[PDB]
Order: sequence, then C-alpha cells, then structure tokens
Amino acid sequence: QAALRNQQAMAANLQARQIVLQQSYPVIQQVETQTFDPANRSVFDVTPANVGIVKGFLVKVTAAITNNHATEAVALTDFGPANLVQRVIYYDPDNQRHTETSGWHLHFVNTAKQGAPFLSSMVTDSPIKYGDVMNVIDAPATIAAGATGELTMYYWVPLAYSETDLTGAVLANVPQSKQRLKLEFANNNTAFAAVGANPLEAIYQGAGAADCEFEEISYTVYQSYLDQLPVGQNGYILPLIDLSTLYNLENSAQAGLTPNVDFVVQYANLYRYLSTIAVFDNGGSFNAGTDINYLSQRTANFSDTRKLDPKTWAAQTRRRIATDFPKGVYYCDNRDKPIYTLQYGNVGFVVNPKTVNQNARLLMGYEYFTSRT
Amino acid sequence: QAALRNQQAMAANLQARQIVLQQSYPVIQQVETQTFDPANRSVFDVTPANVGIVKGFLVKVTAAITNNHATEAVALTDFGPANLVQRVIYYDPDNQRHTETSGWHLHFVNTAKQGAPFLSSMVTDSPIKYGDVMNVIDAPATIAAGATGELTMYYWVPLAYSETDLTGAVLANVPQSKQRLKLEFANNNTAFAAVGANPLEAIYQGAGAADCEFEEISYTVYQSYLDQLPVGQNGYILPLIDLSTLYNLENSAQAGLTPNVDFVVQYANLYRYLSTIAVFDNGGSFNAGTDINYLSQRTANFSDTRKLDPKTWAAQTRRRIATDFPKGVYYCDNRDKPIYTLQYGNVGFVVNPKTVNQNARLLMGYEYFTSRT
Amino acid sequence: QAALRNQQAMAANLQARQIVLQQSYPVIQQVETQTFDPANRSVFDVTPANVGIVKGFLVKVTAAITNNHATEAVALTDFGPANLVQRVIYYDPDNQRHTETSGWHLHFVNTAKQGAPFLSSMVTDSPIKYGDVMNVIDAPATIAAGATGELTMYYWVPLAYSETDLTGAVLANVPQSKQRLKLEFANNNTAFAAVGANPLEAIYQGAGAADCEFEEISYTVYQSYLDQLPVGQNGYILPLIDLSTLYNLENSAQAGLTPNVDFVVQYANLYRYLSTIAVFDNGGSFNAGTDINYLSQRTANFSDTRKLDPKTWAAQTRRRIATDFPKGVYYCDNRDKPIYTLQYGNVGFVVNPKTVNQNARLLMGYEYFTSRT
Ligand SMILES: CN(C)CCCN1c2ccccc2Sc2ccc(Cl)cc21
Ligand SMILES: CN(C)CCCN1c2ccccc2Sc2ccc(Cl)cc21
Ligand SMILES: CN(C)CCCN1c2ccccc2Sc2ccc(Cl)cc21
Ligand SMILES: [Cl-]
Ligand SMILES: [Cl-]
Ligand SMILES: [Cl-]
Ligand code: NA
Ligand code: NA
Ligand code: NA
Ligand code: NA
Ligand code: NA
Repeated sequence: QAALRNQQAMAANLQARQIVLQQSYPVIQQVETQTFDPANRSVFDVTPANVGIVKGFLVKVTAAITNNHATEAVALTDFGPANLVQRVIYYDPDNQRHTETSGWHLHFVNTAKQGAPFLSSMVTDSPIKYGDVMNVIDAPATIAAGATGELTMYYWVPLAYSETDLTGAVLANVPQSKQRLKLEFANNNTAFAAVGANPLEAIYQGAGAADCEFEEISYTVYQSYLDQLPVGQNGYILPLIDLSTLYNLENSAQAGLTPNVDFVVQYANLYRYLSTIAVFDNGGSFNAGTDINYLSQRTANFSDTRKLDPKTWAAQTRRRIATDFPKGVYYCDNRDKPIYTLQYGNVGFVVNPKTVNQNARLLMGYEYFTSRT
Repeated sequence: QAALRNQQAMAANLQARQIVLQQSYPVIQQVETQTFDPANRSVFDVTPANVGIVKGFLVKVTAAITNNHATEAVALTDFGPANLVQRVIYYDPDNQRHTETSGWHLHFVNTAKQGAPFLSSMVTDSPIKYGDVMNVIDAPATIAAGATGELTMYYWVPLAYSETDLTGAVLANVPQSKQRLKLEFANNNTAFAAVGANPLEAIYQGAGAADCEFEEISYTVYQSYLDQLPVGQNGYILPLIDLSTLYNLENSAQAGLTPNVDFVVQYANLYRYLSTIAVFDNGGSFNAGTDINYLSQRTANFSDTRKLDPKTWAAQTRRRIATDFPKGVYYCDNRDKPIYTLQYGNVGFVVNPKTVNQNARLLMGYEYFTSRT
Repeated sequence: QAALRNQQAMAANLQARQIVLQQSYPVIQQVETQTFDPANRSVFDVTPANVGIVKGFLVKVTAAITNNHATEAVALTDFGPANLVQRVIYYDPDNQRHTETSGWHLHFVNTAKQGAPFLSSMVTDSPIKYGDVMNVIDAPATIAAGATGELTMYYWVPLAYSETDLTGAVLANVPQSKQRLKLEFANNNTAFAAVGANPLEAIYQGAGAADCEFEEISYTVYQSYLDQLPVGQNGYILPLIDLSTLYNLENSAQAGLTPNVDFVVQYANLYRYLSTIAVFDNGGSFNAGTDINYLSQRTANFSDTRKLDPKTWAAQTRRRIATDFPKGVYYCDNRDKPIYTLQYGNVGFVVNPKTVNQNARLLMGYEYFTSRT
C-alpha cells in the first residue's frame, strides 16, 4: 500500500532532521551591508553565500529621516518602521520563488511566530534597569519641523519554518547556482503621507509630509544556516521532505466589498495555509473593528467553523501574541490544522463589513507550505 | 495485579485522545445572545447545542453603567469587570454538575491557565502600534458624576482541561438531555458599593455608588466543541477516562480566623486538586500581605511543604502569571502533583493571620479533577 | 569500544531521575532569618539542613537605606538592588565548591532562566487590578535628602539546573556535613557611589552618596529539596550522573582592551558552558553598545559562529528574555549546544571595542556543568 510508504518516508525525514539538528553547526554570519540614499536607488539584489542548509535571513534596516517643513510635524503611522522595507522576494538556487510579500506582512508574521511584538522590549516593574536599552526596533513617535529622527527595524526572512523545523530550508551546496534575496526599500514617495492620504505603506503622516525626506538608509543582511552537515554511508543525511517543501509568505489585495454582505476570499488548493492576515484598508481609514460585523473561516456549505464578532476575534489573537495587532489588522492561526483543500475554493475567509468607504479593499497575507512538484 | 489493567486502560485513553484531536475538526460558534436590564432580571439559563465533544464556553459580557449622582464619582474595585458575572453553574447532559463558582474565581483561573492576565494586552516599547487596540477586556477606571461608562468582560467556562487535554470534556450525543449553562449577572444591588462597604463583589465603589445603575447588560455565549468524531471498528474512537472525569471549579467560604493562630482549610478526599485560590476578605479590607504572618500547605503528619511569608508566596505566583493577583488574593499551583488524599482532612491549606478585623473570612477557590463513579 | 556502557549509564541516570521526581516529596522551607546592621557585619555563613536531595536556595533580602545628606539626592544604579548581595558561595557536604559568583551575575542568570526579568510584574491593559501589588523585587528610583527607602530583592541560588533537571543537585544525608552557603552582603562602602565613581557594585549613586547608610538589612534563606526518596530492591534510586555533576555559576575579570582589536576571553576545557555574560565596565561608564564594534564566539580556526554588531546581539537576547539587559551587559545562550572543548582555548568569547577608557575591563559571568572526577 502507498500509505505505508508515506509513513516510512515521513519517519525517515523526521529522523534525518533530528540527526542534522543534532550534528550540524549552526551559524549566523553577515553577507552584505550597504548605505544609500533612496532618492538614488531603492531596489537591491543580495546574493547570499552557498553553504550548508540555509534557514533564513535577518535584515537589519536603519534610516535617518529629516522633516524640513517650516512649521508642521509628522507622526508615525500604524505600521511605522515596518514600512522601511516595501517588498522582499527570495529565489533559491533553482530559481524557485519562495517568499514574496510586503515588509509589514513579514513583520506581522515575525510577531505571530514569536508570540509577542517582534523583538520588542516588555515593560515590567523591575527596579533593575532592564528595558528599552538597545533600541533594537525603534522610531520617534513624531518628527518635529526642523528635526531629524533615527529609525531601526529588523525583519526575519524565513526559509526554514523555525529553528527546530527545517520544513522550507534550502540546500545551497552547488557552487554555481545563485541565491537571490531582493529588497525593495521605502523612498520619499512611499514613506511620507499627507494629511488625508492613505497611510498604509507610509512610515510617517502629517501636515509636514511634503517636505520630509530620507537622509540615508542602511541595511545589513545576516544569513542563518547549518554547517558541517552530517554524512552517512549512502551520503549526506538530509530530510528530503523538508528540503523539497516551500515555506512561503505572500500577500494580495481584494476589492468588491459592500455593506452587510459576506465578502469571501477563497483559499487556493494544494497550499497548506498556516496563517491568514486580513487588513481592512477602508479607503485610507483603519478602524478598531467598528466597521466590521463579523469575520469567519467557512467551508462553503454554510458551516462556519469560527464566525466571530471583531472583539472576540481579537480575543483569540490576544492569546497568540499577548496584545492586539494595529487597527484594521486581523490575524487567524491555522498552524495545528492548516487549511488544506483538494478543490479550489472549498474554503474561504469571510469579512462581513458594516461600513465600506470609497476604494475599500482587503489586503490578505498568507503563510503556507507547498511542494515543489 | 491490576496495575497493568490500569496502565493499559490509560494507554488506550491517551491514544484515543490523540486520534480524536487528530481526526476531528474544532468548531466555535455562537449559541445565544441577549440584552437585558438587570432591574428586571439577572439570572439566565443558556441551552448549549448537543453536538460532538464539548470543550467549553466563552462568555462575552458587555455593559453600560451610568453614574447619576450629582457630584460624586465612583472608581473600579480590585476585581472590577470580573464581577459582571456573579456566578456560573454548568450541568452536563447526564444532569451532573461540573463548574459551580463565582465570576472572579473563574477569571483568576482563566488567568492562571494562560500564564498572564486573561486576554490582557502586554505593554512593550514597539513603535509599531500594537497595544490595547480592541479593548477586549476593558472598563473605565472611574465614572464621573453624570457620566456613562462601557465595560467588556470575557469568561472561559472550561469543560475540557485544555485544548490538548480533553479531561473533563463532555460528549453531547445523547438525544434526551439538555445541557444547562446558568449565569447570574451583576445587578444594581451587587455591582456598586458605598464608601466603607465591602467591595468584594462590586464593580465600582465610591461616594456616588448609591446613584449608579446599569443602563443595560448584554451577553454572548460561544460554544467550543469537536465535530466529525472519528469512527473505528468497535465504534466511535473516544477517550473513556477523559470523558468520565470531571474538571470542576468550585468556591467556598470559611470563617473563624484569629490573630497569630493557624487557620486550616482541609482538602476533601477523592478530589485531585490542581490549584487553590484564597482571598482574605478581612472585613471588607483587602491588604497586600501585611495582615498575614504566613501561608502554607500542610499534611496531617505536621509537615509543611511550603510555609512561606506572603511576599515569597507572591514570588512563586509571579513565576506563574508574570504579575501579582489583586490585593488579598493568593494562588497555589499543584498541577504537576495534585493534592490527592484518601482520607478527608489529611492535607490542608493554612493561613496564619496577624490582623483579623470583624467579619473576616477566607474565600476559597478550587480547581480539581474527580471521577463520575 | 565499550561506549555502550555510557549509553546504558545515561539511560539509567534519566530513569532514576524520573523515578525520583515522581516519587519524591518536594519541600521548600525556611532555614535561617537574620536582621543586622552592615556597619557591624556583612558576611554570613548559613548552615542548611541535611535532608534528601537539595535543589537550591531562595534568598530573600530586605533593606532600609537612609540618605542623610543635607540637600542632594541619590538614584539607583543600573543594577540597583541586585547589588544587595555582593558575593555568594556554596560548599556541598564534601566541602566541594559549586557556585561562586556576584549578586548581579546570579540575578542575570535567574532572569535568563525565567525568560523575563526575574520575579518581575509585567504591565498590561487589564482593568482588573493586577500588577505590582506585593513588591516582590522593589527599590525606590531615588532617595531624597533626609528620606528613607525600603528595598526587597530575591536571589535563587541553584544547585540543580532546574525543577525537572537534577543535574547539579546535592545529596545531603551525611552527618558531619560541611554544607555551607556564604553570603557577602552590601555595606556602607560598596552600596553607595559618589558622582563620577564606578557604579558597578553600588546600589545608589549621586551627589548625596557620601551620607547614605543602611539602617538595617534582613535576609531569609529558604531551602528547596526532595524528601521521601524512593527505595528499590538494590537500594535508594538515585541519578548518579546528576548528583556527581556540578552546576556552577562563576565570574571573572579581564583587562587589556584596546580599540579596534579583538579582545578574546578563552573558554577553559572540560567545562560545558551553558551561558556567558559579558559586562563592559568601560572605566565606570556603561554604554548601550555604542562603544563596541561587534561581539562574537570564535573557534580556533573555524572562524566566528555568531559575529554580530551590538544591536543584533541584543536582538537575540530580546528573543530570550523579552527585553534588554542593563547598559553594558551582553548575554549569550549556549544551552542546547554547550561550549565543550577537548583542548583549552579551542573556543573564545570576543569583544572588539571602538572606545576604551582608562581602567576598562570585561566582567565575565559563566554558567557551566562539570564532573567531580
Ligand atoms: C480552536 N479552538 C480550540 C479555539 C478555542 C480557544 N478558546 C479557549 C480555550 C481554552 C482556554 C481559553 C480559551 S479562550 C478563547 C477566547 C477567544 C476565542 Cl475565539 C477562543 C478561545
Ligand atoms: C515548591 N517548589 C517545588 C518550588 C520551588 C521553586 N523555586 C525556584 C526554582 C528554580 C528556579 C527559580 C525558583 S524561584 C522561587 C521563588 C519562590 C518560591 Cl516559593 C519558590 C521558588
Ligand atoms: C541563534 N542563531 C544561531 C539562530 C538565528 C536566530 N535568528 C531567528 C530565527 C528564527 C526566527 C527569528 C529569528 S530572529 C534573530 C535575531 C537575532 C539573531 Cl542574532 C538571530 C535571530
Ligand atoms: Cl429586561
Ligand atoms: Cl548587627
Ligand atoms: Cl543567545
Ligand atoms: Na537611480
Ligand atoms: Na482598555
Ligand atoms: Na443599589
Ligand atoms: Na515595586
Ligand atoms: Na559610604
């Protein structure tokens, strides 16, 4: 029977993973640093090193922003420094595409995976001076007229699903085939939004936005990988299922929302969706659930497995990340039982809006597994 | 002789639990919503759905409170919106009671099980606008004279011990049996305490309390259960030990405290106590340990397993929920090694007070397992 | 080869550990309490009880500090009340030394092991009055001229590695035992640093420091151990490897730093280093990474396994303890793969400074396993 072959192949994959993790040599190492002015260039193609099993990339981004307006200030948007990177794209040595998503979606996934705001500093009552000492992720709440602010942001670009689950990792042992990590950074057009404009992709918004400009952006890419891979009789001990599976983040935009009607976003088939993020960009307005009747995941036979009002939806998210996502951002965890259908559209994500402004749209971000072939 | 029969029956139960969790698909859906004026009615009986394996109920409570006093305001008590529900009682299909406890004890257990204040929003230094966006559990610190405040509270009523441990869950396949979830809500008599009165059960206290009233109370009950239970050769694959065990929360009151003398609350026998909460209601005064010499758990043979000063007792609790329970509330975790005696009164919970005001009492809250037969 | 014997002995050690943890009687009880004036005495030798397997000691320290200066105030140092204990040393019944380290290093390890500032109270949006109720660890941020402040501090002195890993525990059944816990407390010379002086070891610093004095210090030592050890056919069931292993905390000082040059602190051999703490005492100045180029761990010729700038180094720490350590404190976790070297100097901890003041030094704190023989 073929079901036993599967059982055997998965047991062997798990065994190989455990052997690799036990015997391999975990390394994190810089591969590239660069400082630039986004007025000159904002898209960069980073070439990682071809060594061992690649697990992911830590992208450090710093920036200096000057407000040269005469009188008016500017204030952080909801996403703030998470919009320093507009887009990230990874291609493996076979030129197979993995993650392609926005900076803010990648950041929200980093938060979901950590269980708390990514790389944040928790506030406590400790008299010992713990706290925001090193400003790992940091941005001034406002930039006054004539002032210059310093920003720092970190993104984890995952290939492997986690430090102990190598599903999605990349074997980069061929010298000639090239990894490609594409970073598209913010610039003076995307980062600053005037009053009344849509702040989705911007870092600061306010009456002084027209006279704000980047002084510089700097990035440093660190590559996390496993060296000194174990070797056995038949050859390198490798988890074949893990290394032949893609773990990808992607996002898309959907429109056509109308008040009091279910707006359904179908899940594709053959993808194992681990998480879903839905941002209700209600025509440049981001509200704390007040413009939604309910959200749900639905099988299409009218059976809702979790049809909830917005506050109760947020309650489940508070159990995942110990806080709320920013206004208009809704998270759905399916990690223990991924959405997996055999026929396209057998499951959908549902938002029933109560208020729909002009140009309202739903930005969907997905976390999923899929096989190469 | 029969130790293997036990071992076998336990191995079968565990395996069946894993199969049920693996093959069934979890569902959470609304079962009842109602708005009312506590001046007319404050006791309600919710009728859950009889489907699959029932794990628990999420009770969302919203309320509007108006301070009609001319000049004086009111402020939250230590328990605040946790007293929106005064009492909860659950009857399973076979008319067996599970949880029967107060709202504040249920909330403190929800917190203990989460490892942090239930459904709270942690504060961090993140510049990304995480935080208290959705006001999942919320209540104004004060309600000024003439003002109206909005409250939201959530309670999880557990049947199953947790999402992965179905001990205590309820099989709702029986045709002739109605579950009963009984909820007693706060009213205009319990929710508001005058200056100098006992705030234990109240939501607000202050000089304006006599003229405070509910505008309205609303509740929504969600039921969490497992559907599509797996079927095997003999029939449904079910963990018989899990479904024949009761996971209950209960509360009691004890009086007779006198300064500098050990006040002992005996644990009953046949119950496997998982946690203990002791509230020192010192005649309407709730103090931060300054009225207690020490607390302990003690066996009949005179041995103290943890006789500690109140600060050190609170230190262990800080390792459990990352903060302190409100003033006068003391928590004891026995989940790894439940208090389980064969003879009533073999083990007791000890409080040695140093100050005892008139009408002092110890409100006990218990979390325990027990068998149906 | 006979390496099978190891396999068997370790499987037997883990089996004996599991049996002891299941059958034994966990107890935490007070062994000594004393109030003293540090002007008279600040060094104490605590004699624990000789019962069962000893896992560790919880040291509660309270203090009253008066600022007698006429006009000036004092403010907490970065380490603050963690310097109430200057040094702690444990000797087992065989007079073998286990932990020998400073108070601040012990506290930082307690924090690393908890995953958050040790015994801290997290801040949340909860309206229920959770929070800093009991002041488990507490110290006023400043003490005004003429004012008296009250301090409370807790240290966990570990013998066993954790509550479930008895590696490092001590068997205390032999009479004529020399079990000794030595505590060297702060006094009126170490606790108070003048402006411009080195605040490393002090609790308060400021222009009023010269006139600050302890009114009193009090300590209470609790001993955590296992009673009622199980007895088998051959005799007492004991994990021989666990009880013959030392789990120690130690610290040392290192000097000879020069700008832009790698300063390497070699790891000794035969020690299994679990964690490393490095404090850059830059001549009494403690900076948030701005005086360091990068930190790293490095092999003889296998290069750097994690060569990172200070902010990225701090990012990894934020994933461990949900915040930053105080200024100048850098943490490195090696718990899953301890640094174990066949030959001395095979591995080293590296700091490359960019600014080195006079009398700069690197205070190293280590967590490690080692065998008795
Ligand atoms: C898929 N299902 C297992 C999830 C049910 C989790 N469910 C829960 C369970 C155990 C303890 C506390 C809670 S609170 C809660 C709050 C909001 C929501 Cl939406 C659900 C829950
Ligand atoms: C009763 N026993 C099983 C628990 C001992 C736990 N014990 C402990 C152990 C390992 C690391 C840190 C700590 S802190 C602590 C603080 C207060 C109290 Cl009361 C106990 C402890
Ligand atoms: C420990 N290293 C060897 C493994 C890479 C961990 N790596 C990581 C991995 C998975 C998810 C998020 C992160 S963030 C991060 C931040 C700073 C640093 Cl220094 C590393 C990481
Ligand atoms: Cl009504
Ligand atoms: Cl003295
Ligand atoms: Cl680390
Ligand atoms: Na250009
Ligand atoms: Na709130
Ligand atoms: Na009334
Ligand atoms: Na405090
Ligand atoms: Na002095």
